[PDB]
Amino acid sequence: AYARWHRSLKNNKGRPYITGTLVRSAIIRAAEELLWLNDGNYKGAICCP
RNA sequence: UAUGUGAUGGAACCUCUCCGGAUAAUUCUAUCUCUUCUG
Repeated sequence: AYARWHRSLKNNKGRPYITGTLVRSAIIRAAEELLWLNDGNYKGAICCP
């Protein structure tokens, strides 16, 4: 659940980054909580579980 | 630099144990210095 470290061949150096899966999971969790608290209707955005 | 119908990692105290201690009167007398030229 943390950021990874890059390592290229040319210099054996890199920079940290965040994969999209972490953001996807966080958005899924937040949307689930929002839909639960809105009883499946948040400003006209009706949804199924 | 992921690959997608599924990530409680905020899901974990560098914590625990150990006398900066021990010994000492702010006291007091013998020289110092080497080359002199027949004596």
